[PDB]
Amino acid sequence: MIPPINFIFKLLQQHTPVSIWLFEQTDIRLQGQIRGFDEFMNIVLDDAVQVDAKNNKRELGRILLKGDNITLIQAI
RNA sequence: CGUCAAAGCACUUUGCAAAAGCUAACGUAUCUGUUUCUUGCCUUUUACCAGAAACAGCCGUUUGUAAGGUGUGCUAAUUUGACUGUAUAGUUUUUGUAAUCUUUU
Repeated sequence: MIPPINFIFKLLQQHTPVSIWLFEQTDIRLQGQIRGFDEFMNIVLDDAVQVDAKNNKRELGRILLKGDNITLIQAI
């Protein structure tokens, strides 16, 4: 079987593009490649992009998120 | 170990009460006597032989309680009880996703 942090470890090596959803905000989402992370589920995204229901793709740069705000992490 | 409560504390002397509550050594010990019966050895009764049942004494044991004694402390020490006793800002409770607005009855 596949534990959750070992699954995220694969997303670092493969450098796969991953879109991230927020806690109490469906209107907003994010994108980017995963460089690194930690035990508390904080993430360092590279070439991250802010997306909406309108599809308003707005660029950001290399950012960091708090683990308290995530909900879904999905491949491609 | 920690908290709280009570109390002097440890050691000791007497007094006074108790000690099958659901089959169990108040004493991992153990002796004498009385009465009533049964058998022994016997004729003087006592003194005795060795079984029973029913009562008694004696040598001891434990507990609670009361007053004391010695040594120590009453600017402390010790005992005794009681307790829902631990420390976590990063995902399942105590360091917040909250804040704010509007319509309906």
